[PDB]
Amino acid sequence: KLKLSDWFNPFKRPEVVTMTKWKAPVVWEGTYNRAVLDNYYAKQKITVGLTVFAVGRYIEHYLEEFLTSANKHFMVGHPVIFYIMVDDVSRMPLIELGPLRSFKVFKIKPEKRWQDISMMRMKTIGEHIVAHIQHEVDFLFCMDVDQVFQDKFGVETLGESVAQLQAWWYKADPNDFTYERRKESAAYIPFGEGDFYYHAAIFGGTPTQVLNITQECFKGILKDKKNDIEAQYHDESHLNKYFLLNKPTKILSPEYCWDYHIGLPADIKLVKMSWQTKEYNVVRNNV
Ligand SMILES: O=c1ccn([C@@H]2O[C@H](COP(=O)(O)OP(=O)(O)O)[C@@H](O)[C@H]2O)c(=O)[nH]1
Ligand SMILES: OC[C@H]1O[C@@H](O[C@H]2[C@H](O)[C@@H](O)[C@H](O)O[C@@H]2CO)[C@H](O)[C@@H](O)[C@H]1O
Ligand SMILES: [Mn+2]
Repeated sequence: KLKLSDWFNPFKRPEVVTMTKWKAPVVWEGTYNRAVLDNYYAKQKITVGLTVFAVGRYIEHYLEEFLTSANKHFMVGHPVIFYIMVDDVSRMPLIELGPLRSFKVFKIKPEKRWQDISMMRMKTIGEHIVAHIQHEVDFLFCMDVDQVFQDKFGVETLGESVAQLQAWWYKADPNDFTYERRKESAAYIPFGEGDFYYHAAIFGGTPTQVLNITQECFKGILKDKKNDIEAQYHDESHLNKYFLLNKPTKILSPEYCWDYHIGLPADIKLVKMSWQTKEYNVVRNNV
């Protein structure tokens, strides 16, 4: 029975987009009352899950930093379960976790192409939601491993379906978004359409919603394979088509997923997560 104005004040950030035409909040630093929400969610005794995949040398390059930072900054004050999907459990860094954190690790098959490693997450996440995550958590985030939490990433981010504004295009016009523009692809979005460009490095929602996001995305990924086409930005293209069709009930500002290569402009007030510098020459093994 949470009311949006109970926790969200768009007027605190008058200079950026804080509400979508479909009434979803865009959560920016300054607009959220975390104390109110912490109190609310704690009475509900929620648990929040976080999936992260590290296949190949992504493990050595990023997984420890990811997990160490998640331990420190993700949903502090609430039980969290980290779900770690790796192709080689023997390379799992087994960091010390803090109060209300715990984890479990799954061995997954390494797909041959990095593009398929990235896309197949959609299949695997849905399998895991059905098998166990739906029974374990109230909300789930699914995140890329190549990034680091920098400050509190808390219950202000929770909602039925949560999308991340991608850091380079948040002020852009839809016709500049890098949507899949080939009509042959399941992820196609025509010029003239589109609300935002969402980053596939972070998405979440309830287990039920995330199951639908991932299932729908993976259906498009498979469909494209049958049509001998691969979306230009892989699962991200599909995710953006998903969220065009099924609008997110919450969007996170680029503060929640920031690329410091851009610098730090005035709109980015408090960074909660930052991208790792890309290292494709080492961590990917195909073009
Ligand atoms: O070789 C692969 C490529 C991808 N990934 C996973 O898929 C995510 C998406 O790929 P990536 O981060 O490389 O895409 P980018 O953000 O650089 O476009 C990575 O963060 C990892 O979680 C992985 O573990 N190993
Ligand atoms: O297309 C989505 C894709 O974008 C990459 O980021 C790019 C950005 O799109 C581009 O404008 C800029 O010139 O370079 C950035 C990288 O240096 C992301 O890396 C990728 O993960 C997706 O978000
Ligand atoms: Mn990434």
